[PDB]
Amino acid sequence: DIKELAVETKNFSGAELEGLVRAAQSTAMNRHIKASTKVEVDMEKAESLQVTRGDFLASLENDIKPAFGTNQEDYASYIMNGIIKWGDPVTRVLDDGELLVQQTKNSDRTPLVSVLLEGPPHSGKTALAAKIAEESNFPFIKICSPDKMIGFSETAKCQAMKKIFDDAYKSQLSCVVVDDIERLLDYVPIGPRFSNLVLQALLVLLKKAPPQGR
Amino acid sequence: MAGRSMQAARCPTDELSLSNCAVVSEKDYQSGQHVIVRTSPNHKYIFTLRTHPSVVPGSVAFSLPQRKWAGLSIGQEIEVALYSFDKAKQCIGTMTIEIDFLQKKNIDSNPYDTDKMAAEFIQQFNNQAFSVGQQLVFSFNDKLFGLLVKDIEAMDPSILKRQKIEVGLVVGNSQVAFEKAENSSLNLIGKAKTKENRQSIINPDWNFEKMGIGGLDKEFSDIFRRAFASRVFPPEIVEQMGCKHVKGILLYGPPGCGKTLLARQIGKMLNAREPKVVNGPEILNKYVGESEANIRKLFADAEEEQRRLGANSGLHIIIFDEIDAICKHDTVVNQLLSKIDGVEQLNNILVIGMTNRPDLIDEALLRPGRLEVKMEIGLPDEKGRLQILHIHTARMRGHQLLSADVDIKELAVETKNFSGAELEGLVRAAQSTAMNRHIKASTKVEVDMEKAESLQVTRGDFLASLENDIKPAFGTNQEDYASYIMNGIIKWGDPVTRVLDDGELLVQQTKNSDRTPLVSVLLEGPPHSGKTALAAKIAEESNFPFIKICSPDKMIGFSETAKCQAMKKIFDDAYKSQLSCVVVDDIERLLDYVPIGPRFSNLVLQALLVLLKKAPPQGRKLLIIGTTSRKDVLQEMEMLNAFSTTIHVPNIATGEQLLEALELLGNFKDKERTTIAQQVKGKKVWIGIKKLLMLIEMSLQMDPEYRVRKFLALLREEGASP
Amino acid sequence: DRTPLVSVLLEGPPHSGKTALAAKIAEESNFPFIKICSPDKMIGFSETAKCQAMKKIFDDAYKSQLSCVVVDDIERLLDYVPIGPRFSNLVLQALLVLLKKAPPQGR
Ligand SMILES: Nc1ncnc2c1ncn2[C@@H]1O[C@H](COP(=O)(O)OP(=O)(O)OP(=O)(O)O)[C@@H](O)[C@H]1O
Ligand SMILES: Nc1ncnc2c1ncn2[C@@H]1O[C@H](COP(=O)(O)OP(=O)(O)OP(=O)(O)O)[C@@H](O)[C@H]1O
Ligand SMILES: Nc1ncnc2c1ncn2[C@@H]1O[C@H](COP(=O)(O)OP(=O)(O)OP(=O)(O)O)[C@@H](O)[C@H]1O
Ligand SMILES: Nc1ncnc2c1ncn2[C@@H]1O[C@H](COP(=O)(O)OP(=O)(O)O)[C@@H](O)[C@H]1O
Ligand SMILES: [Mg+2]
Ligand SMILES: [Mg+2]
Repeated sequence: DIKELAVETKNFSGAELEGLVRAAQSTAMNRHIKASTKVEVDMEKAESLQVTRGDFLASLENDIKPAFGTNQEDYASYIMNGIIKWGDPVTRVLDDGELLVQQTKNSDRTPLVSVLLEGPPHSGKTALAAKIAEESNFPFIKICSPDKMIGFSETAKCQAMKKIFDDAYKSQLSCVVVDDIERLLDYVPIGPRFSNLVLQALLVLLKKAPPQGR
Repeated sequence: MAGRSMQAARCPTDELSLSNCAVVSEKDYQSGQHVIVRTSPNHKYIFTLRTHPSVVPGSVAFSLPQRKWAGLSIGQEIEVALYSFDKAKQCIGTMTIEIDFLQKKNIDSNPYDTDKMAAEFIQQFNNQAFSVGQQLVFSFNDKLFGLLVKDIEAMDPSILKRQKIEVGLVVGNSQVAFEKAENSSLNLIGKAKTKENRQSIINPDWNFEKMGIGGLDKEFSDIFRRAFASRVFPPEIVEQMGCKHVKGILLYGPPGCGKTLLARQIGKMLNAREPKVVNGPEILNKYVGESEANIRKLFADAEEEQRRLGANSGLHIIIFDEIDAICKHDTVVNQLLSKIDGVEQLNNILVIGMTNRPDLIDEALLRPGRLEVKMEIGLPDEKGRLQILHIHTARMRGHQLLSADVDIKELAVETKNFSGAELEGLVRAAQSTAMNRHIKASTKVEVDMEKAESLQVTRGDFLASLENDIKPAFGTNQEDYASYIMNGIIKWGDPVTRVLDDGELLVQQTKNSDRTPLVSVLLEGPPHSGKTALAAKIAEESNFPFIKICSPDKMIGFSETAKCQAMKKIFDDAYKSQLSCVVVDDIERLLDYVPIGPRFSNLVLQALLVLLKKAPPQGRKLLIIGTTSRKDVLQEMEMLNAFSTTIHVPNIATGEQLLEALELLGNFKDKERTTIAQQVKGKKVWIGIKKLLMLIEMSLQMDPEYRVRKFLALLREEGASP
Repeated sequence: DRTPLVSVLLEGPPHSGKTALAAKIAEESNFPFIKICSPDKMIGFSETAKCQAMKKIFDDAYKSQLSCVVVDDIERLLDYVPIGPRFSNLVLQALLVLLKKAPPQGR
């Protein structure tokens, strides 16, 4: 069926659908080929060369990698050893996250909501945000982390952050994560010596309604 | 019925734990009754109740699997309400249950009859509530298994009179289907084995041994499926389907891992031409008019063939190289893009791009229609090395010139981090040494026909050649150690024994653990106490295939960005091995610190802080060792939170230690030793080992009469308060 | 053999002949290779150039199997001035790093 395939591809660009269709045929037609000292086209089963649902499903999961769509590696290495209960605080945090992520999807007077986690160091406040993001179920999920800006100057950081935030305005729903806000600003208490060109952009960005109805 | 607030408890007996039924008191409920447990407004669970006398009234007991599944904790409050099942619809017909061994220590390969498992499951859990995703423990033949509910189906109407549901009631006529978990070794036999998610790919039956390529199977299959799969069917069918042939492939990986063979070998699988190599940097020739002229000349043959034969010519190939340099020049990139993509382009071409830098590659050149299929070729694992050695040593084994002592498995196990191009070199070196064995060439070059028979390559030939001929790239750095540990290691007291002992308790954890793929340790102490000489002595004994030392002496006069780039490059190189160990020493000098100000480079500190907390790709392990002399300064910058542990290397602080160290150094005689002991047995000592060595060397220069006097005067002058 | 590298610092009051006296010890050394690096030869140079000069001098000294390099007026080399204080960090770092790097084996 063609109707069903239009509900499992979310935020798929125009050309990637052509890509999926093209990749759904090589797998179907790669079965009916036998090679023995030379690739030889099969003869007995040459007929009945029909593309089947299996090809489409395999191509949708391991062939086309979308661009403006959910990732599968970013929030795969952050949460490392699952989450295990040790009292009330875990339940409280998870429930609050779920409430916020449902408000940001069934509301019309507040298109933008932001929440800040904090606590003492070495407490697990970066594996409790990726879990909320993965349970959000939003089509577009990115992760802006300082791990990919080693050695950058201030201007490069500003440009990268602006581009990442801009990319999030092209979908009907979006969730974004910022890790170690203290590291983006380069705080060092022999000082301080913060960067005033990144702190005057991070403040502005967090108050900017998306274009319309997003 | 309305609901009452109870308290969670622990299961009283193992038998009730296996029953999967929450234990309650008779005064509260009755056996067989089903209830719903509420932990939050959005958390509800259904359980089957069983009565046991030991359960205190007002509390509900749950087994460990139940608590984990429902997120319950002992002592937490829950709400319990009586639950009624609609047997007309909630009756269950069939189950699909994922069964896996509960304990890894008791895994066995013996077959299990699923038909008996279903009968036992029904006989036990009849008239019990089950929900999708429920985790429980099932006992069969005195064996414990972990069962996970996957699917639930409604029961059909009776004869007198397959809906999917989330929860229902199990009965005697219910059917159970068992499926082994992913990668499970459980063996299931019988008719109750129906499973789901049965989707895979069927590929042609290749014979890798006859080819030459070994250890690269999935990449070959995927490339053949995605790139060349649609250039062998008749031209009529492809026209009907409307497909468009792919026009690009980008393979990247370390140098010398079979990248070019993986293309040449597939070249002759299809009747076609041979590749025309084109170097990456050679195309950059001075001025325009030669580079463009040659670029045009590249495709002349293909254009002529297409004009002559139209859509019937054979395929051509162009094995690129170092595409990183040619792109980012811009004229060449634009010309290539126009030739491949646009309106005027050829349909009998296929560009294969190769490179070593995957990140520096340009973005505009990677997009559907252009180079699209990007693949990675990595270092071979044990099986790859075994197959490569088998294939590369077939001709010799066919002529009966290989001794029976040679074991391929042992060589594969010993050789670690070998790329694969060196594996060929090892065989050549072994053959060369074996041949040189029998050359009786003294006086004049001759041949020893007496022992020329059986020109074999015995294990000694391989091992003797593995240490003086082949130097792996991603391998041990065996020359640095001679410059750092200059005068051995001397055990001058208890502390040295302890510190070195720690060097094991960490080095083992990084090799035999999976919950901690990154460890760190910061060695520190007073100046001239021997810190940098105790890190190499541990990294060497760690027995790790890859070792490096990022000393600051190799970078003199560098600017901040250069140091950051160098450190990033070293760490990136270290990331590409199954095991590693990176030693960074004299951290204070890297930061460019000086007490006035203070002043330091604010960028290197941030780079170092970020690097010390970034885990490597999955399945690989790392270990970082530091070395510093100013601990308070490093604590002010908040740097001891990054490191996981620290050790304290002490200084010589007793007369006995001084005397014993002097003895072990073995320089002075007995009379002078006694005199020094008498003179120095009434004062405190605070001296570094390096300073002690330097003082001894300085004092040995004087004449024999006044050696002891000079040594004692120097020690007195050097002595200072702690 | 236990101390392939040795360094000694001469200090004293201003205009006490420290600069010239060391040249005497250097001459009496009889070492095959000798060299003196002084700020006088470096007038108007930039900070990035003096580091290269020092690196080249030490690299040349490494080659032989015996050497004796003399540096005079370590303070004036830094551009130190009592006011501030002020100086060049790069030169100080190069000096500190280069005073502990031993030469190849046997030299
Ligand atoms: N609430 C939790 N319950 C159980 N396990 C947890 C919990 N939070 C985190 N973990 C586990 O502990 C580890 C958390 O490491 P993580 O990198 O998140 O540390 P952190 O203290 O949050 O980091 P940082 O110091 O950079 O802020 C992961 O293995 C995660 O699985
Ligand atoms: N038990 C020992 N522990 C440490 N060093 C020893 C020992 N026995 C002998 N040595 C010698 O001590 C010297 C160690 O000096 P090292 O290079 O570690 O200096 P350091 O204390 O790190 O100096 P710095 O303050 O400049 O960093 C080496 O020559 C080593 O041969
Ligand atoms: N006995 C002596 N010892 C040392 N220098 C002497 C002596 N007699 C004469 N001189 C002269 O004194 C001078 C000492 O050298 P010079 O003046 O360069 O050193 P300095 O005054 O320490 O320099 P600076 O002030 O820059 O450190 C030389 O001209 C040397 O020949
Ligand atoms: N997977 C493999 N199996 C067998 N031999 C291999 C394999 N990979 C590389 N080799 C050997 O190493 C050499 C690889 O050279 P090549 O890959 O062309 O160099 P480069 O990787 O620099 O292009 C070949 O001669 C081949 O015999
Ligand atoms: Mg973190
Ligand atoms: Mg040292």
